[PDB]
Amino acid sequence: TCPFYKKIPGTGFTVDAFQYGVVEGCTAYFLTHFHSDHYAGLSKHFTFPVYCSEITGNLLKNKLHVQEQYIHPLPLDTECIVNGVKVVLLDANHCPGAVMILFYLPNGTVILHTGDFRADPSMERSLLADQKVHMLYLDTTYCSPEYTFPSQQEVIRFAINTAFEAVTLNPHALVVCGTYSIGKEKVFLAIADVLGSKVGMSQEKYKTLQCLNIPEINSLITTDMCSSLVHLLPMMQINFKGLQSHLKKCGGKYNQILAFRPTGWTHSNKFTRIADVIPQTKGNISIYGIPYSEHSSYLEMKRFVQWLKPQKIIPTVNVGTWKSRSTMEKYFREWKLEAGY
Ligand code: NI
Repeated sequence: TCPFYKKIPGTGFTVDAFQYGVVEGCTAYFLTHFHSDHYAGLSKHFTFPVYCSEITGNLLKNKLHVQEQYIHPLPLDTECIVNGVKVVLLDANHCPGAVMILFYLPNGTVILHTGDFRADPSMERSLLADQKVHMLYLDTTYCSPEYTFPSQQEVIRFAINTAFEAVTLNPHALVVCGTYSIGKEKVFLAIADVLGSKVGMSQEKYKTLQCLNIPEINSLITTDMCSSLVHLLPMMQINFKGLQSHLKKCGGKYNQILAFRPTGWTHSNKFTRIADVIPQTKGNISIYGIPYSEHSSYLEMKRFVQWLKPQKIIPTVNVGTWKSRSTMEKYFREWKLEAGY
């Protein structure tokens, strides 16, 4: 049964609630972004409206094969009417096509649903700046003060240098990057770009990227592996046994892989900086973990919420245990008491 934190009061709207069957009363199903926890349940056999970004639309049409009529894409940053309710989609700074949704209720209540987001100061000068938000449905993935990580730009800086160093030291080395969903495309695109290459990948991954409205994408990616010295592999595959395997397949064209595993937070964030990172090494295969996050750090989230001063906050992540719920409320109270809302 669809939980109360996927439902928008005073509408027939639900958010990311595609895995329960028909939800009684639901006229419209919003999808914040194309990640499988959020879309779980969609298929070619959905015959209710889906509202989503253009980019999310493309992924629904081409990867899940939903029929063009049931996908309603909306532009961003545009006041739009949806069954006589004003809504706005805003960039979530998560993965490609990811949105937050502003709901303007008939009664005068205004609700923000973040989806998955990485909060940023640029959102404080968006349409959000213009009016009071009473309710906040919040991505709480990293709602705990241990959760720090560097900026995306810091990480991209690191990766670019590492890659360029080695390739200039040994020109028969291969860069590999792990991946399992959309998100984090800048890792492999920045590397490829410093190396004078396209990125090579499987046909299914190429198809996924061709939906994302990346500009000049045809000049950045290919399905021809042999021609490319930045490759993408399934994240499962980024280990010694699976890389060794892959080092064979290229057929004596490279003598060293330098792989990057973009990860979320890991406990080595608690003791080690980004400039002081190392990889695991079994012979000629070195695997970097690099903490490129597409979710708010604790401090980023804290700041966004303290600027927003919502009358009420409803968590969408880590809501499955009473301990997490109780812990999170404690942080929301401190924030509100510090900030005087
Ligand atoms: Ni996500």
